Amino acid sequence: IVGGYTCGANTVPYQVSLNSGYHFCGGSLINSQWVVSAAHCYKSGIQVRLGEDNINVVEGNEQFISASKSIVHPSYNSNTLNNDIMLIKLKSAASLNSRVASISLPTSCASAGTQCLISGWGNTKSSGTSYPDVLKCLKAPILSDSSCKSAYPGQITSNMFCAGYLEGGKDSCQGDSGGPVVCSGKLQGIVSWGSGCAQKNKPGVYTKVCNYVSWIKQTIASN
Ligand SMILES: NCCc1c[nH]c2ccc(Cl)cc12
Ligand SMILES: [Ca+2]
Repeated sequence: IVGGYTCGANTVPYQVSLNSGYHFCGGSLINSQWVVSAAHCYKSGIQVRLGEDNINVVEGNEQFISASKSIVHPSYNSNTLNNDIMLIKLKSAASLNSRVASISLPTSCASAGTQCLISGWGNTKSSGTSYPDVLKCLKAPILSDSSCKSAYPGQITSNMFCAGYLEGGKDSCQGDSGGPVVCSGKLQGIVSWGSGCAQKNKPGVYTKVCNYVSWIKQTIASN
C-alpha cells in the first residue's frame, strides 16, 4: 500500500496473509473455512495466516491453517486478468472472534464514488521498494467506469473496476495482490492489477466481486 496508513493491529479482522514460506498475497476470510483471493495468486502449498498484524513476529492472535484446496475461477484468463478470483478452503475451520472475523459478500454492486478500505502488506513505495511488516490501509473511492476505461484503453472488462486517485500517490502495490477492497462492510473488490503503483492517471484495478457471488456461494455449497 502506497500513501496509506498503519491500520492498527487486528483492526481489519478479515484480512489474511497467504504464506508459502513467506508472505506472497493477501486474501479475505468470508466464512470459517473459506478465503477469497486473486486467481493470479494461485500456487500449491498455501498456508493461510489469520489474525496477523506484524507478519514477521508472532504477536498472539494468529491462526495458521493450511489450505486443503484452491479453486481458480473457471474463466480466469491470466493474460487479460479477466475473472481474477480464486477460492481457498482451509483444512480446519478458523476460530472466529473479534480479531479473526469474516467479511460479508455484497448483495449489490457498489457505485462509483463509494468510499472503500484497501489493505495489505505490499510495497509502500511508488518508486523503490520497502515492505512493511505491519498491515497498511488506504481509504479510496471507486472511480467511474468511463474514467477507468480511459485510464486503461482496451483492458477494462465488466469484471473489473478502478479505485484510487488519478493524481497518483495512493494505491495498492506489489504484495497487496489478492487482498480486500471493502465498502460499507461488504467485500466489493480484490487487488488485481495496474500499471506500476500510485502512478498518475493509472489507478488500481480490482476484481468486481459482486459479479461472482453466485459462483462463490454455489462453489462453497458443494466443496
Ligand atoms: N494497484 C496494485 C496492482 C498490483 C498488483 N500486483 C502488482 C505487482 C506489481 C505492481 Cl507494479 C502492481 C501490482
Ligand atoms: Ca504475526
